[PDB]
Amino acid sequence: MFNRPILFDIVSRGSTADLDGLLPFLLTHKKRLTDEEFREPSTGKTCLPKALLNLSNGRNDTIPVLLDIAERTGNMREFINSPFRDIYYRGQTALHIAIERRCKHYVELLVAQGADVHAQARGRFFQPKDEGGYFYFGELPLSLAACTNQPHIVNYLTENPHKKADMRRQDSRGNTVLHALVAIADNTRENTKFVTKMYDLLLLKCARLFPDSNLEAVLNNDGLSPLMMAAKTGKIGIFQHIIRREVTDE
Repeated sequence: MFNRPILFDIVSRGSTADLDGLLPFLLTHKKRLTDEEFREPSTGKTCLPKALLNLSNGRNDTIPVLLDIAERTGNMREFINSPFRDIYYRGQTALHIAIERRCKHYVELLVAQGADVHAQARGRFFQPKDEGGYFYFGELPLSLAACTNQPHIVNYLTENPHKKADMRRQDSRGNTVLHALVAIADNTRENTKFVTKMYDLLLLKCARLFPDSNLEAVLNNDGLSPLMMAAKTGKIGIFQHIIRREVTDE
């Protein structure tokens, strides 16, 4: 006997033992971890997210097993990419939680099994009495990593051999990852320090991977390059840094 309430209890606790039988049960009953009855009616959280939120010393051994079972029984991409909503975001995915939980190990795993690397997490039109569980970060995992000051993950997302994230990708606002970086720059020392690093890290990177395309030149939907956007929004620290570079380049 398996179903939502049970299966979710089981991964919530991280018990591999309490999975024995899931594979046979699924097959013999013609059922799949992608099916609607294994999705939270409200959100869309498959058991994947559910196990990803209940890590412990940052691991949860149901994960590998679950991925495997979903591979054997059904469409594994469909599984990994299945999207969920909370009050603050819609279109969130396993990959997203992996990054917000600052967990190199499972990002690698998901990316390796076929995670959509360009999944956009979009904001919801919320209240006042709900405000503060949202922040705009680009919409994509790459932007997410960049913004939350996670170099080692940005590298992996761009340098892995399974699926590389396009640096030139623009979100729903037309914003690439540099725009994102602009968006989150406040003017604090600690902030400006990591942000410029991140910017420089990515621009230079995009130079080698694509030499005759300019990243800095991609205009968002308001028609702005990042630098323009920094000027237009009082992001002095980064605006300054950006200039100092363009020039210093001979």
